[PDB]
Amino acid sequence: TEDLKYSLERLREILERLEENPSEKQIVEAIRAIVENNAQIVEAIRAIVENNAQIVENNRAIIENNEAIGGGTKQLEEMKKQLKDLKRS
Amino acid sequence: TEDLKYSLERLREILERLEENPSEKQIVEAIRAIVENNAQIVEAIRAIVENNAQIVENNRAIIENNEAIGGGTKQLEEMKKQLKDLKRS
Amino acid sequence: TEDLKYSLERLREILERLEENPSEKQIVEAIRAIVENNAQIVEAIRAIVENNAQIVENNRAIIENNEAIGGGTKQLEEMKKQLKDLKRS
Ligand SMILES: [Br-]
Ligand SMILES: [Br-]
Repeated sequence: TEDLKYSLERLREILERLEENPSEKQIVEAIRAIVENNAQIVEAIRAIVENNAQIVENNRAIIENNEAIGGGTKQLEEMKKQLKDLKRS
Repeated sequence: TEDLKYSLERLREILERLEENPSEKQIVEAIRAIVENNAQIVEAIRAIVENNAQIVENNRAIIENNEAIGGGTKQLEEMKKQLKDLKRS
Repeated sequence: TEDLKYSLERLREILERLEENPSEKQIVEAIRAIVENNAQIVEAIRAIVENNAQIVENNRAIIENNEAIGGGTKQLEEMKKQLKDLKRS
């Protein structure tokens, strides 16, 4: 992500020269720079997307823990029902 | 992400010709391609931001399961006290 | 991500003038606009990446709750074993 910020910084420096003394080779130089920055942006998006797979894994885990807690909650309610009935005995 | 990867590869080819034999219409053609690629980048960021709403949902669900586990742990300790107290009688 | 969508829309509007009557100052105008759009894209990616730290925090919390649910299940099983022993004897 720091690569991105630097890439953009180089791009602003090229644009700085271009706007002062315009030139065709500087226009092309600018476009090449833009492409390189775009290629890094795509790499970063690619990494964000692969990383975001964890959101799904966290989802499944939360859902599993929901179920486990439900089972334990029922077992404790059956245990409390066992004591209340046994204590009377 | 493949769509994004492809519009970048096209953009490399346009840039390829541009540097081989520079021209105005090629410069414009390149700028048009950059706009198209940026539009795809923006859609991808939009989808990433949309998709990332699930992180908020996960955190809330985690917080709720924390409360349930807190209640279940409290009752098990309340039950343990009951059993130990019963053993006396 | 509305700033992005507007920036891209401005960029498409400069691109219409460019393809209408090509010109050097318009080519530069377009490149400056592209740089600004990329700058916003980078900011957006930056924010997505910082936000995504919460995925790590959620993962840890889920792991913590897995351990607690495991201990609660063990304690409840040992309690069920105790009552069955007391009820018998
Ligand atoms: Br998450
Ligand atoms: Br959880």
